[PDB]
Amino acid sequence: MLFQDFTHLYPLSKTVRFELKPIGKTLEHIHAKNFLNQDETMADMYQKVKAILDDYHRDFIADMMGEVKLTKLAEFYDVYLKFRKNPKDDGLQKQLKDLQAVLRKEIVKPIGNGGKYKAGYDRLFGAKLFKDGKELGDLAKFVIAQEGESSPKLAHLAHFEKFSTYFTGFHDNRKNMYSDEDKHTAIAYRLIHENLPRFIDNLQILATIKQKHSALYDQIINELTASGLDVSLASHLDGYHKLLTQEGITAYNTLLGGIQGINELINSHHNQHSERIAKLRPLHKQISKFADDSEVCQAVNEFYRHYADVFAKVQSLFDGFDDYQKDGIYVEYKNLNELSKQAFGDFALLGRVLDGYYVDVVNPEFNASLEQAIEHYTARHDDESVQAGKLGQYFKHGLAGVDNPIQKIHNNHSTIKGFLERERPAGERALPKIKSDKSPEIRQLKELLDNALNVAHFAKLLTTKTTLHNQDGNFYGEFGALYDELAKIATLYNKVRDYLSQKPFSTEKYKLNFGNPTLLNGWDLNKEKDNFGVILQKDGCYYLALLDKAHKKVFDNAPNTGKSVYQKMIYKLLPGPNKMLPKVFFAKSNLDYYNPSAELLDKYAQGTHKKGDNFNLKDCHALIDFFKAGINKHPEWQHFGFKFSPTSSYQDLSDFYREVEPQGYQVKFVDINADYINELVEQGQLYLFQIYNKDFSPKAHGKPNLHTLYFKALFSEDNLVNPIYKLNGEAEIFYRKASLDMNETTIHRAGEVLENKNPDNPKKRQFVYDIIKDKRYTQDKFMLHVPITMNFGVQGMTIKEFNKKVNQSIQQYDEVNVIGIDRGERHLLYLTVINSKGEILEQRSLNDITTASANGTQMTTPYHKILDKREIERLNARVGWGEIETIKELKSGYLSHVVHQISQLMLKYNAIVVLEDLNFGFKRGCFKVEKQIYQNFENALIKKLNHLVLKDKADDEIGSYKNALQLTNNFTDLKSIGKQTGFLFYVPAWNTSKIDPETGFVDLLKPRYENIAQSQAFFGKFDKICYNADRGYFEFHIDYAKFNDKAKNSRQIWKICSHGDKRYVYDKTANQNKGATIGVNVNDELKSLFTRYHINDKQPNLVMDICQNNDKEFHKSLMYLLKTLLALRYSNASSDEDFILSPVANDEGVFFNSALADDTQPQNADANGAYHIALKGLWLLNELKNSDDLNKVKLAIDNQTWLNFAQNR
RNA sequence: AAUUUCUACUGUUUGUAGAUCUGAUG
Repeated sequence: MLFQDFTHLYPLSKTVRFELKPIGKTLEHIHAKNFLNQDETMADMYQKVKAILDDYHRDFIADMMGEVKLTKLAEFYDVYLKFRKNPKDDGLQKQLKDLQAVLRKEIVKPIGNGGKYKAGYDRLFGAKLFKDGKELGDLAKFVIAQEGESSPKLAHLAHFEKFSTYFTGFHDNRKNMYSDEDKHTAIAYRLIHENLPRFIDNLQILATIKQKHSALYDQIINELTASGLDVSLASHLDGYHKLLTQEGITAYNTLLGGIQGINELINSHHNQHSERIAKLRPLHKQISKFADDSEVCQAVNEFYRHYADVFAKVQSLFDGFDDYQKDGIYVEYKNLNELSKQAFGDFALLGRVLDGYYVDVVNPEFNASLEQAIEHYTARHDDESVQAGKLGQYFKHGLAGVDNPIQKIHNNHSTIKGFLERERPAGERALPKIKSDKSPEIRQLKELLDNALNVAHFAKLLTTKTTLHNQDGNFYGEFGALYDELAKIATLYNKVRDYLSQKPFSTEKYKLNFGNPTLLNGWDLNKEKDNFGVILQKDGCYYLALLDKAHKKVFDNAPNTGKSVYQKMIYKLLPGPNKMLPKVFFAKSNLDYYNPSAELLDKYAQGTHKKGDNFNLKDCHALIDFFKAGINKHPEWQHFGFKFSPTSSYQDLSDFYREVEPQGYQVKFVDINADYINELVEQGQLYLFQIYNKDFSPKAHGKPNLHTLYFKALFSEDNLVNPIYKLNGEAEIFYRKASLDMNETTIHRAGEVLENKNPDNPKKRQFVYDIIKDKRYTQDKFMLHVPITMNFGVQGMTIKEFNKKVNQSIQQYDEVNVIGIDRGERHLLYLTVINSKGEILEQRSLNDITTASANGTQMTTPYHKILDKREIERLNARVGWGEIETIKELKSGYLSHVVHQISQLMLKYNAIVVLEDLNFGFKRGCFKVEKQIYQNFENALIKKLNHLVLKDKADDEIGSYKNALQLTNNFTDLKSIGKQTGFLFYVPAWNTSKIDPETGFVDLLKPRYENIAQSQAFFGKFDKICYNADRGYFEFHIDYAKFNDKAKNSRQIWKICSHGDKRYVYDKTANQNKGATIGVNVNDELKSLFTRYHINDKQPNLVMDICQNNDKEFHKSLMYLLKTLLALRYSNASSDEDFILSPVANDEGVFFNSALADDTQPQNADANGAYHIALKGLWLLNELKNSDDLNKVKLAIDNQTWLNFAQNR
């Protein structure tokens, strides 16, 4: 009842796609006229015309450049040098970014408003690229493309004259090349941001004539290049617009690349013969399928082998890495963690080290902050090959982390460069096609390309997109041409990923236009002779009938009487009622019988927003009754059932256009005799298809498909009254040829017995008929992609409401329940439903999902046992690479079931679903569901609750297809998902997983041993450490005011006590190499090392007696036994057992063990991660209940506000 | 191991339960 008035709010369109079975002998008539082959060869020539148009774009780029005349190069020379203050970095980089913008305005200037090249362009719009003026190519590329009427060309361009609209999606991609914006696809990006910083960099190394000792030998470069390849194109700043074209850049890179070039001259005369000069970097040139097996075997025979790509250059360069200065070698912040994982330790060592030696210059005193911001993002990147830290306070002492780029290529070059022993099984035998096997001798080919991306990552640590002054130009000068060659492995490896991990079928379908350019662009109308397509009904099914070019006059005089007749749709429609009504406003005396000078001029200046800043009645009165009486005059919009409201009732012009939006769309059904229709389909005058999906079959008996329930709702008898759904124009009829053979796929024959895949079901069924795998792809079939529109006739909109409608409905409703969904470490997903008081209603894992209700039987499928079977499927080394996508295909398909489970949970409890915030709660551990996968779940949960209908519900209930729920905001804003989308809420997932859910206890202090000089000061901040002889456990009193990481919340005092058994988390060493989870017994181990190290513990208290012992293992193991106690979640080797045990007790005095017992409390450690998510949503409910003005309520959660709320509840 | 298409299937002897966009190189 919370979602009662949330039906029919905003309109959203969708596309419903079916098959088309050819009814009658119409497939033979289609094969007679050669429609399929015509559209097949046309979609074959589409690639060639696209390549011709790409060549035309290339020629247009080369003709457009050379007319720019940019004159800010000296100002960029002054401003850009000297690389603009990287310690300062704010206030001058902004003005440099403005200078880059005012420079890249000139690249898009000489065509827009310039008029040399005519701002409409006449050719980017694909309407008049074909058939204007009877020929257009006298100025255009056809004088190149003529070749005296070339036989491969011209004929291939003859098809795309009437069908010019195939390029309406292709021109959208080419429209981004000439963009003013700084998106990196543009032309002006690669000239001003790519090439221009590299041009000033390449010049300034060469402009050191008298700064270095190059005053003498500069001329002997210029005398040898006086024969050819003049350096004067590359030695002056004003000679940059010489090479704005593509033909200028290639002449420039011929000089720098060589073949004799300037790079080899300075290496032979100055380097080879203490100090070695740098090398210059070549500029960037400015603007596949891989289907056959012959291509990718010939591709990886020479495009990646030792002919083209050279790993001998990274060999000798990284062998002498120690000789170059490690001050000038730079490391970006993005690759700190990947550097620290591949070598020199763990994923968080260099983040610990860099912040460890930069936080000594900041002192948090006043505690708004203004110091913890500027210290963080600025100094975090050292940008040198680091000295591995001093760490003289004994922070995990180890050897150097700087000799590792030396050592990676020097790591037994047989092993680490494995291409040498993977060059023996090679060859290109004569082969058209082969089918992929699980393990042929191609596993060595993917492991050849496995080390390919590893070398690409080994050089990716020095990404360093600088633009920095003192960087080592000797190292980076060779590394600039080397890494840009080496960065094209990721594109090659992703394509052999796509080919070798293929399905046996193919999904390539070409659009059939039936010789008609405007086929199905509008439905049944006066203009049904243009669009050829009518819809028929035979009281069980819906038929798509297509006209013919010969006989377009069959349905003008059709028999209306008969038994068992086909109905025919009418579909009269007015498109754009606020747009088409001023398309009748412009008439001389056609509709303007009474054209007043008052009303016409008041429509011009005062037509926008109903008046020119006024709200009057009289001009709003004279406009409607002109339009109302104007509708009745012309015969086009006449005979419409326009039941208009009077002018006195409504004065808003938005209300008048709201009344003609439902009444503008009328669908009727007059019938036509069947034996008239059936007798002409066998002649060939009209084609009959049947719109067919699997629930239109006669054998079907289950619940119907979801999108079929929309298409059956298009032509219901309750769509005579005000329509909710709407049939849209511009449909399309695809055709998919046979991509599979019968004998190729494994089939199950007649009388064969089959075993059930799921571990629960043991039964076996006989199946007397044959079952063919991929029966859809065995035989070729048509398609039809019908677009529909829901809530047509409603005018409302998106987030302009500021979610006032959702928030107001929550406050008037009483006793709302909260739903929290979070990831699990041992569960796939976990759910917990919480009332307003804060107690669990139900808590159930999503490992097992039971919605499978065929006819009252429920089938529970284990998705955890399937993922166990998928994980061993990926374990096999000698196998293909495509089993990693089968798990991603499953997780994309598993979450589609989960979206159903939540939408039935929301209806049962009138609940609110609260998910984690991926923007600032994304820092998480390892999980069974990834982070890029979980965004697809959080996106598909929005698109479902846009138009939520329940299939089993009757049509009277709220939630059927008649009354569809509109629970979330419209998905036009798909990127910005912040803190609210309708009923969905988004809370930060930090500090939710490990909290004692009874008392709200989180470990705010972190016991970590760094130095024993201040480990004495750590234990001295404890209030009282004693031993309870009567109770039986130790007593670590604390006070969070004395420690650091100060917390504003309540309960600054605590009482850490010991227990019976704490199954310790995985902590292992090379020697410890074991099952790696060694469970500890803390309370007797605290009785240990006290009698061992000769310290009495009977005296209350014994907090200062810890501080007089410096055994170096007493203070170290007291950290190990306190890190066990303060960690709250515990995971053992037994995978079924995962739990939470808390040190601190309640007010009553019992401790929380999640295993014993489960009384309306979180069952395990995965339930607690979902219980504290829904507690964060309970606080967002308590803000709305405490909001007297709901306009600007901020639902954000501070970290101390949640801690103060969780433990004072 | 059957589907407009995806996922899990066997879920009355040519099928069952969810989900499903639309246009398109990284």
